[PDB]
Amino acid sequence: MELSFGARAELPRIHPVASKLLRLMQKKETNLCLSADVSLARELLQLADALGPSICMLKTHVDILNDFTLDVMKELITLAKCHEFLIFEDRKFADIGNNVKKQYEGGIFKIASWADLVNAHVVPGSGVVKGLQEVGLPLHRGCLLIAEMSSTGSLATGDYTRAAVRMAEEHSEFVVGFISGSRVSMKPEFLHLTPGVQLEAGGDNLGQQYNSPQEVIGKRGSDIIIVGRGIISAADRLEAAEMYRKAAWEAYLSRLG
Amino acid sequence: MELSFGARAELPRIHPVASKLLRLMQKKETNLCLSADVSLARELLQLADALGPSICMLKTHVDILNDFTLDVMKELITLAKCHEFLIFEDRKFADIGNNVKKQYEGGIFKIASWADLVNAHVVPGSGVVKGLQEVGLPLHRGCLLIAEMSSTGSLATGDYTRAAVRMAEEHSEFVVGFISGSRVSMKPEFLHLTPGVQLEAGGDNLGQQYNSPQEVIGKRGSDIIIVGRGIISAADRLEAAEMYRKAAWEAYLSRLG
Ligand SMILES: O=c1ccn([C@H]2C[C@H](O)[C@@H](COP(=O)(O)O)O2)c(=O)[nH]1
Ligand SMILES: O=c1ccn([C@H]2C[C@H](O)[C@@H](COP(=O)(O)O)O2)c(=O)[nH]1
Ligand code: PRO
Ligand code: PRO
Repeated sequence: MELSFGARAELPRIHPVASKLLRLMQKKETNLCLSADVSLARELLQLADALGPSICMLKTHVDILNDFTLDVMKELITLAKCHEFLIFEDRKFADIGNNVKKQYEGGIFKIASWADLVNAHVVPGSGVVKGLQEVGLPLHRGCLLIAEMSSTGSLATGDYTRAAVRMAEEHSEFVVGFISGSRVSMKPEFLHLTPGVQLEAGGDNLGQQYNSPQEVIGKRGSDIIIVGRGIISAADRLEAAEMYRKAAWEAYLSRLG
Repeated sequence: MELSFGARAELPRIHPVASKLLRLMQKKETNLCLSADVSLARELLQLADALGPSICMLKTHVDILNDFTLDVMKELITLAKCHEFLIFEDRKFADIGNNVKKQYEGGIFKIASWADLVNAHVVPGSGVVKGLQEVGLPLHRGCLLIAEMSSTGSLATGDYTRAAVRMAEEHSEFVVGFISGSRVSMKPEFLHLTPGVQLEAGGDNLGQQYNSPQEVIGKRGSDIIIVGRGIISAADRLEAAEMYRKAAWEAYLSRLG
C-alpha cells in the first residue's frame, strides 16, 4: 500500500510544506536535493538557476557563505519560486529550546525568514522542537529531525533513532520528516531525506561514507537524496545533477511497482 | 589526590588553553563562565567589561548578535586580555568533519579567528573532532565535547556519554574538556563545564532544568558553572555574577579539602 509522492501529498495528516514538496517532486520527476556547499553567492545563485529544474530542494549552508546578505537570499527565493524547489538550511539546530528559538529567528541570518525547512538534532530532547516551533509554526515552516547520520562512528543509532522518530510523530504539526539513511518511520506523511550519496563507492578523508541512489532510495526506502560533492566537484554540474536525478527517480519508481 | 586548579594547570598532558584557563581561575578565584545570551553588541561589551574581573570565561552567542561585526569581536578580545578570561563560542558544531572544518574557519563569523574554545556534539562520530582540529590545532585553539545536556529528555546519557569521554581522551591534543552535568572523565587534565545552573530551583518553559552551584561543583564534581539568565535577567548583573562566583568557588574549595 505504498503511495506515490503525489498521493502522499494529499494525506489527511500531511504538513503543508511536505505537501508542496511532494507535489513538485511528482510534477518535475525529481527527488534530488542539491547540497550547495559553496562559499560564494554567485556560485550559489548560478547553481540554483541552472540546476533548479532538476531538483526538488536546495540545501543552503549560510554559515560558510562568505558574502551572505539577506539580498542574496531574496534572489535565491526568486529562483526557488521560478524553478519550483524548496530551500532547506543546513544549520544543525542542537541546543536547549530557549536558544534554538533565538538562533532560528534572529542574528544576521534571520533563517526563519527565508528557509522553508531546517533540521535539528534530537540530543537535547523535545525542547529543541518546541523552541523551533514557536518561531516556525507562525511562519508556516517545517523541520526535519536528524534520526541517523552518514558519518563513521555516528551515535544516531538504536534507541537514539527511535527517540527521533517518536519526537517527530508527537510534533507532526511542525516536523515533516527526517535526515536518515533509510526509512525510519512507518507513517507515509513523513519525508525521508538521505545524505551521504554518490554514484561511486567510497567516502572522504573526514568520516563521510557514501551509498548509491539505488541503495538508499530503492533498498533502504528513503524518499530524497542529498548530494553535495558528487555534483559540485564535477565539471558539468548540470549533467551530474541529471544523472543523480534520474538515478533517484528510477529507484523510487521501481520500489513503488 | 584531587589537585587544585593551579596544580592541574601544570599537569604533563595539559593542553595549553586549559593551562591558561586553570591558571587564571586560580589567580582570580573564579570558576564562573558568563553565558552572554544577548542580542546587542553594546550589551555584550558592557557586560564583558563590568563582569570580566568576576569570570574565568565568557560564552558568546554570535548567531543571535544582531549587530555582529569582526570589530565587535576585536573589542571583546581587548576586554578578555585586559580582565583575563577566555572566549568560548556557543555554536553547536554537529556535522560531518568536512562541514565543521569550513563552519569553524569561514563565513562571515570566522569563529576560529577569535574563539579560544568551541564546543561540539559527538553524535556524528569522531570526524567532528578531526574536522575542527584541522583548523583549530594550527591556531592553538581548544574544543569541548558535549557529553551531557541539562535539558529535559536529553539523549546524552549512558553509552553516548561514554563515547564522548572516549573521543575526548583519544583527541587530547585538541579536546580540553566537556560540557556535562558532572565529572565524566577521571583524567584531571580535562575541564568539566556545567550549564543549567541557578541559585534557586526550577527551569524554563522550554525544557531547561537548573541545579545549584553547590550541587554541580561540590557534589557532582564539575569545575566551572555556565550561567546565563541567573545573571543576565538580574537587575545588578555585577552583584549577581559575584554571588555565582562565590558560590562556585567555595564549592570547589570545600570539595578539595
Ligand atoms: O548525516 C549527515 C547529515 C548531513 N550531511 C550533510 C553534510 C553536507 O552538507 C552534505 C553531504 O555532502 P557531500 O558533499 O555529498 O558529502 O550533507 C551529511 O552528509 N550527513
Ligand atoms: O546542555 C546544555 C548545553 C548548553 N547550554 C547553554 C544554553 C544557554 O546559552 C546557556 C544556559 O543559559 P541559562 O540562561 O543559564 O539557562 O548554556 C545549556 O543550557 N545546556
Ligand atoms: O557495488 C557497490 O556497492 C557500489 C555501489 C556504487 C557503485 N558500486
Ligand atoms: O533544595 C534544593 O534543591 C534547592 C537548591 C537551590 C535552592 N534549593
